[PDB]
Amino acid sequence: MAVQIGFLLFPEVQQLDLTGPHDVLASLPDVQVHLIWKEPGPVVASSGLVLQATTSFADCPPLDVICIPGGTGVGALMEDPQALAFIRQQAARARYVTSVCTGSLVLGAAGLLQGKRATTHWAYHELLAPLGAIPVHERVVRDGNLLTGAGITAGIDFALTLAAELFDAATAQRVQLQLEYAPAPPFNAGSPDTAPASVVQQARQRAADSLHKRREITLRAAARLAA
Amino acid sequence: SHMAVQIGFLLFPEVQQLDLTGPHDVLASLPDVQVHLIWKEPGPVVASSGLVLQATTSFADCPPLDVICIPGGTGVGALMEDPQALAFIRQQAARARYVTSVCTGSLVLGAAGLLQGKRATTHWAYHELLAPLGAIPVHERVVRDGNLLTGAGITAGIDFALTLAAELFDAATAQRVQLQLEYAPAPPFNAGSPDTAPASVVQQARQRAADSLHKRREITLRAAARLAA
Repeated sequence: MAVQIGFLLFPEVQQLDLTGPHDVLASLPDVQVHLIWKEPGPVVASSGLVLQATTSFADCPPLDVICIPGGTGVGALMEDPQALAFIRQQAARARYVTSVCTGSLVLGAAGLLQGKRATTHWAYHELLAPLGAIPVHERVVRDGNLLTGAGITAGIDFALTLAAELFDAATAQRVQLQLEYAPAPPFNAGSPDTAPASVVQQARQRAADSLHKRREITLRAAARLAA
Repeated sequence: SHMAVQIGFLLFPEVQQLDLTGPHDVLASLPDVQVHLIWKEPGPVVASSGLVLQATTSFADCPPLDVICIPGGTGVGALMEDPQALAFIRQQAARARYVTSVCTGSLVLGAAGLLQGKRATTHWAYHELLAPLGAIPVHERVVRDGNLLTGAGITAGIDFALTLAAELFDAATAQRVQLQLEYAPAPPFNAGSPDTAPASVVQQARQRAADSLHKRREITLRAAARLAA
């Protein structure tokens, strides 16, 4: 009866994509949160932070919510047939199929974005259309039972949105207050629309090699879905 | 590298993990930083939600830190009366460039004697406990007093870490990280502060926290008495 929420934990995950939502959702009543990988045990995030998977694919219970985080490690997952098959297995009956940041590229490689409105990190947004999505430039996008959040910190806004859907607005507001989530960022550079042009150029320059490599992975993943 | 800025987080049982992991992912995005997770011995430490984290060094083996940061959580009450942890914090604070905390981590700094006469903040529900530890309580999200920087409740760690990033490096670097994290928040509700949440929600929360507040008040006054002797 407890709501079963599962996050895919993979090598080179961007940990905040997972740990942000995890602390929001684990604050709710009658939930059980799982960290899923091919085997239980340590998984190292892109920053070197060590996390611990609690269950293998096989021991994972049927999930009410599956959530795919993003990170450097998504490129490997986009061409991992075991991971994609596991995601499809769980998406088949989950109440909600969800992701944060570049986790939506993994949903895309699995075939789960075909014809659906979705978002991702601003620097990778161009990769949604070849995976079949209708790209939407909004921070949390819902299409039926699919919810996708934009880049990294959008996971917190995503998780509060999901909390209200699983329970109600009052429950989500109580968690928001406990987390003191009334942000006051010290700069206004969180979006390419508002950041200084010099900052946007530097962020794009740093992402360029990853984007090129992911353009190539994306087109192979799309060609598999087509064939 | 061997010239890296040395950043250390205290990692303790029953920590509120987002107080640590939020700042960690922000600060680990900066050039040539080494981040340590510090406890009495290396190994697994379980956060209040059940998430398992891994301490990388003991108190004894931790190198001199440029930045020390104390997160909060249910486990702070024990830390406020842990002489080994308090001695480590005081030792590192003698030479750190920045002495910092998030949420109820500032109550640990207070128990260590590091808030006497200093402006500081903490989680909204525990803010009254700052004054008995000698602090000047300030109702802002990120409060700076010299080389002391404190953040308010839980998610304030992200705002705190971007503020610290600009001090360690510069505004341009902190803005780049903000953009990489797509940190343009759009909360679905407006209940993140007791001033804006529905009154029914604020009351429910105070109702829930009352027992913890009364227990932490007694710990706080015991810790204050040790500073006075």
